[PDB]
Amino acid sequence: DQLTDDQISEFKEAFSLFDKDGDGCITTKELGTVMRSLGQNPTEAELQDMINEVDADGNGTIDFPEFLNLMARKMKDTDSEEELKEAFRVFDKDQNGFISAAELRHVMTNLGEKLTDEEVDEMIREADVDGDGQINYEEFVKVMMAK
Ligand SMILES: [Ca+2]
Ligand SMILES: [Ca+2]
Ligand SMILES: [Ca+2]
Ligand SMILES: [Ca+2]
Repeated sequence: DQLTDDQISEFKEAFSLFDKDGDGCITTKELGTVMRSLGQNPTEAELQDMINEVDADGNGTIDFPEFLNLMARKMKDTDSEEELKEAFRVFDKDQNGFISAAELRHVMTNLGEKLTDEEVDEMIREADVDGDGQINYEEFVKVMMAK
């Protein structure tokens, strides 16, 4: 949950981009500029929502810690997603988008968990929602959560 000093100053850097007048707070106006300057055209209403949902102190603008806390929450969500994707990739030994019984066995072994044939097949079936005999990425996420 603690950020490093370089993550904080990069985040300051990023904040700086949004903070057009450098007053240390980001307005609806400034937010709109940054987006327009990237193709997007949002309503005042939408800008107001984006600010308001970030504006923990309700003063009407986003300051550095408010920005930072958003970024840290996004980062924590990406991280978690990545972790799940990496784990799937480790299991999916032929990189085919499915974990097979054989792939689950081999990998499970190489992680110091040696399973029986029966246990391997049970673990596939538990997770195998659509009954095709192999575990796709969303089955793998589903069953990971179960816990
Ligand atoms: Ca500003
Ligand atoms: Ca604020
Ligand atoms: Ca595979
Ligand atoms: Ca399946």
